[PDB]
Amino acid sequence: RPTFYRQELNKTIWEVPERYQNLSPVGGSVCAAFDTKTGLRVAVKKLSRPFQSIIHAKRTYRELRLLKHMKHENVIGLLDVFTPARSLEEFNDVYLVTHLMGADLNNIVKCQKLTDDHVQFLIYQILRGLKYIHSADIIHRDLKPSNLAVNEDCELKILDAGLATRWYRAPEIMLNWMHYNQTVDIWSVGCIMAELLTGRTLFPGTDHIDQLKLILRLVGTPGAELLKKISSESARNYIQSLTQMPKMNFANVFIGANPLAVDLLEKMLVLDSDKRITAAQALAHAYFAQYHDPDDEPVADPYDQSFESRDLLIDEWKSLTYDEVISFVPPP
Ligand SMILES: CCCCCCCCO[C@@H]1O[C@H](CO)[C@@H](O)[C@H](O)[C@H]1O
Repeated sequence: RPTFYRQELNKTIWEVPERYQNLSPVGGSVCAAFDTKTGLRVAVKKLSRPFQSIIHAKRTYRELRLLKHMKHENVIGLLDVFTPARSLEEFNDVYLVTHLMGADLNNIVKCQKLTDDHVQFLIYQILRGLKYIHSADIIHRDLKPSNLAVNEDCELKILDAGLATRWYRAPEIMLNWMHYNQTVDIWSVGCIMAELLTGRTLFPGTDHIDQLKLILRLVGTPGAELLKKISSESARNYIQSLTQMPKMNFANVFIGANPLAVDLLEKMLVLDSDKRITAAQALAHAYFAQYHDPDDEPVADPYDQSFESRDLLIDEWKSLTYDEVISFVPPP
């Protein structure tokens, strides 16, 4: 068991192994550090109240299980996980170590006007990461530029897959909607991609209803085919009672965009989820021909998420988390 040291950063106590030096607050809470073992910068996240409620204990476990599963180039994976605690009984704090990428896609759009080649490369990588996440039957659920780390070479990693602004949220989630599927992530990609092209937020809503109104201005009120699938009576007139609008021609909205980019946007930004392109299909779209390699777009091992159905006591979630900490095997 390594030697730990204690330090206080912004009135928070960090107790970490010595291998991690130069702790520096970036935002539980996150510290940048220097990993003397690999000679790289890392982010060390101390979880805040890991075991305070059943709901919290379960989400701490969820977070760890997810991070331990992710083994893909475009998905952030777990570099280390540790606790000061010897024994389960002293177990109270959880720290997660990941690659510090240095910028997010949000910081990047506000400076660089992005070229078409950059948008191909950036969206390609998001989709390649999503093909992997979705093959483990995981939904990101909150894909957005702040969840996208990008380095000097515009190489990209997806943060927080499966863990959860409303600007990138699919309409079905904005309206609650009993049960939705992985296609909500593709709506998000459409929103990101549009903004990487124009430099502007696609649907910068003020609140919830304003968001929905902007979405309908672009894509139009639902067609008869979508309305047939809507089982709830009230949702059905809450609809036929928002302002009647036609679908805009995206060729006319994203002027001066590559026509293949406009075509793929048309296939992502569809109200009806059943008709949205999938991550795998998109990777095969003519827009990424420079980047697509069918032999290098891997799928995930299966992810056992049965725990999601269970209602356990804080102590049990806590012991399950402790088992995961102990069983952790670091990457090559
Ligand atoms: C503005 C009105 C919102 C319409 C959004 C409905 C599109 C979501 O699409 C719907 O999603 C469900 C899964 O979530 C599917 O079971 C339905 O078949 C599909 O039409």
